[PDB]
Amino acid sequence: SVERIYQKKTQLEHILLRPDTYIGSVELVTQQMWVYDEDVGINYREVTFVPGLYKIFDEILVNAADNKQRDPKMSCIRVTIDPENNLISIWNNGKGIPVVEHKVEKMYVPALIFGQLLTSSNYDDDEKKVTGGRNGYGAKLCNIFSTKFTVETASREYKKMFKQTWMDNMGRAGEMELKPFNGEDYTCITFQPDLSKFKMQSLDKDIVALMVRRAYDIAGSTKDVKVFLNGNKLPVKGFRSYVDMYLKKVIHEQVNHRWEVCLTMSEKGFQQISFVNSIATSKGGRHVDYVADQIVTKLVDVVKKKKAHQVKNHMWIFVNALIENPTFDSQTKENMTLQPKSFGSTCQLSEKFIKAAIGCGIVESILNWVKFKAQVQLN
Amino acid sequence: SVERIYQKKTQLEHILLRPDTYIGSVELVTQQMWVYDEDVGINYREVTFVPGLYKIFDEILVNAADNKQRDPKMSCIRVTIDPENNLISIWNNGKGIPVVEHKVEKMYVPALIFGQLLTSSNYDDDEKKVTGGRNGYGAKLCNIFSTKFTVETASREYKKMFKQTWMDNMGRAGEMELKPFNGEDYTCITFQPDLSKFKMQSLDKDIVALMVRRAYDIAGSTKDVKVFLNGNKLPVKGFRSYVDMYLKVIHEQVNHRWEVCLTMSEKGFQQISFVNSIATSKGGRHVDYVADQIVTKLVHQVKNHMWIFVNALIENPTFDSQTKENMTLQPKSFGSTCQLSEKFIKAAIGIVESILNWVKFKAQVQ
Ligand SMILES: Nc1ncnc2c1ncn2[C@@H]1O[C@H](COP(=O)(O)OP(=O)(O)O)[C@@H](O)[C@H]1O
Ligand SMILES: Nc1ncnc2c1ncn2[C@@H]1O[C@H](COP(=O)(O)OP(=O)(O)O)[C@@H](O)[C@H]1O
Ligand SMILES: [Mg+2]
Ligand SMILES: [Mg+2]
Repeated sequence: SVERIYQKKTQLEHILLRPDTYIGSVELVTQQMWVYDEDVGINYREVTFVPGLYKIFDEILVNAADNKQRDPKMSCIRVTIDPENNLISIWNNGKGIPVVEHKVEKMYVPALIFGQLLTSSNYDDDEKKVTGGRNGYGAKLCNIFSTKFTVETASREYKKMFKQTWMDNMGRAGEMELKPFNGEDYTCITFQPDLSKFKMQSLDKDIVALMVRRAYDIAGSTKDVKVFLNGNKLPVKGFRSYVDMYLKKVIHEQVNHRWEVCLTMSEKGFQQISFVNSIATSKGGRHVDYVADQIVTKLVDVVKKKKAHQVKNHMWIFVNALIENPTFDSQTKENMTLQPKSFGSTCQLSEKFIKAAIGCGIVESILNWVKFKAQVQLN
Repeated sequence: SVERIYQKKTQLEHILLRPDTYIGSVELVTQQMWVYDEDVGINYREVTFVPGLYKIFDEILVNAADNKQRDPKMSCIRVTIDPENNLISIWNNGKGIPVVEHKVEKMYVPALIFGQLLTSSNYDDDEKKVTGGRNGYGAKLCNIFSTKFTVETASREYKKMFKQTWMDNMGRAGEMELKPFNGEDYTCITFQPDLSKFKMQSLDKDIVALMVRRAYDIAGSTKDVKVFLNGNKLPVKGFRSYVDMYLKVIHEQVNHRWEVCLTMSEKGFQQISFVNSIATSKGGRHVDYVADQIVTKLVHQVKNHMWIFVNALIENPTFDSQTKENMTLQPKSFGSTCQLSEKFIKAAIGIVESILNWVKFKAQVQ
């Protein structure tokens, strides 16, 4: 009775019992957002989907992009989505995971970091890294919310390939397969999400449209990384070309190795599209405020010569950023809360960018509008 | 090298290493919100505070309120805030925690549920409870982020009193003290928050003003519970009187689980709400459920004239984040409904100002 009332849970039990604490809502939500629809392409519409499901997909995708930082020679990511077989796989090149036994934990590294909770190569903050990874949960969460989860990685350096399958919400695992290897390194994560945990029958149009858009995001946000979807190379060559998809006048600057900015006029209020370490910061954050307010200030002062949030409300801004040890207001990670002083870099836009921005069709809209309101009489 | 690169953490290490995942930001934020200032009382202003520090306080306060559901005879909560001694204590009456050894976990229950992670009496969802407690973290998180954390609880039923102190971020514990007991049951949690973890020198005005407001919220959101702050009874007798403090209005206690107040807003849509005594500052489906019901009867422009206050008891509530400012459970799974009476609805009809739309018989001319 005392023993029935007061309980202790294992870590694994707890995640399944309280999923929203780890992956966010396991219920449907409906909201407006950009997705990539088949035949139509990038568009803004109402979408109904489960955040938790999006999240576990996003964890594996971001992990692939994280590997770019670990190994700049990485050049490709391949994504496969198969609704009929309820099957998703995410492949990447560049250095594989060390296929070797961990001397402290007494298991092979891949099995450790995909099969045991609280495991990461990003737990040392002294190293100052710009990965999306930070907590050591992501890959495990995908595993816990999958009926089958397969890890395959190949390490030339250790001359071996590792392959292992987990099943039933990481409740059991198949035998670990090792083989000799000396090819080019790859990692492939293949999983079948547990749709009953998300109250879904299949990977419907909406969730797929989101997942597909993330592939495009990765193509846009990473450097010198080709992205394939299913089989086809995505026609996105860097951030500029990514931004072009959203448009049918645009100002651009690659400020430095960690910041890239595009700006155009908005007629629907302040808009932002942004990324931090290849994470989609859909609700913005201090990184967007940092760049935007810098532009706002300069444009307000030009307007003063002949109003602040009003200037900002005419802006559509696109930001790709690499931030050290980023922080977010929730799981979901839609809003990045780290202060600019801790970013690890600055982003001072060039005078050329600012000058082009003063043109751009913007200070003009505001001035015409303000001249107009002076002409209006209410009768 | 492999072993230095790829690391595994204990649960405890992880919480201290990645606190914001468990308690929210351990950095200052600045935002506008309602607080209770000394001499001035309830007011809306800019506030600078650390959310994580607010949370650990909140966890212990909500736990005290949760005990009401466990024991309806509970009548009192006493809160003590002492900035100088960096000392907070939260006392409640009603049934104490069973002072007895847990047969499976092989320790006394109070030590188990305040000293071990992932421990709760709210893990059975068949029981359909309306507590704020759900995850079995809260009390531990307060302990983990305190230099000293003391649990004292007294159970007539088991004829014993338990007392134990943890120290250094739950890194060590003192000896457990047991004594015979036959008085009236109480539980008192007394802690000193680890201010260095929150980069603070003391419990300043702002955080104290937040904490004090929560005391008032509890007085407002719980039923037949007197609340004391530093020895003074708070003058809040139920939700209506709580709402009045904001307004120096139409009301309905719809049922045992829903209470609603509505007035006009001139500042856009405003909401003040609670789910199981948790402060849902950013709202949720519970506020949408009540509000949209009102809106529909009179029709976003309507909604933007509303200032609504909602106190709800929800079964197994769910939230965006760890700050629990936004409650996400869908109305089908609430465990109750909240159909406002025709009287309320009628009193609500005295916002309707077709007056602005009418007067929008304007002519823009040059
Ligand atoms: N595609 C990949 N390539 C190389 N390493 C990977 C890949 N995916 C995951 N990892 C490694 O395994 C860990 C995955 O853990 P994850 O749970 O995603 O934690 P993190 O918060 O570190 O990203 C990482 O720390 C990383 O070292
Ligand atoms: N004031 C109290 N009176 C009685 N029991 C308490 C009190 N505070 C905490 N508890 C018990 O200890 C547990 C506290 O754990 P907590 O960490 O707050 O998780 P949760 O509240 O989610 O159950 C509760 O489940 C409850 O059984
Ligand atoms: Mg990761
Ligand atoms: Mg609690």
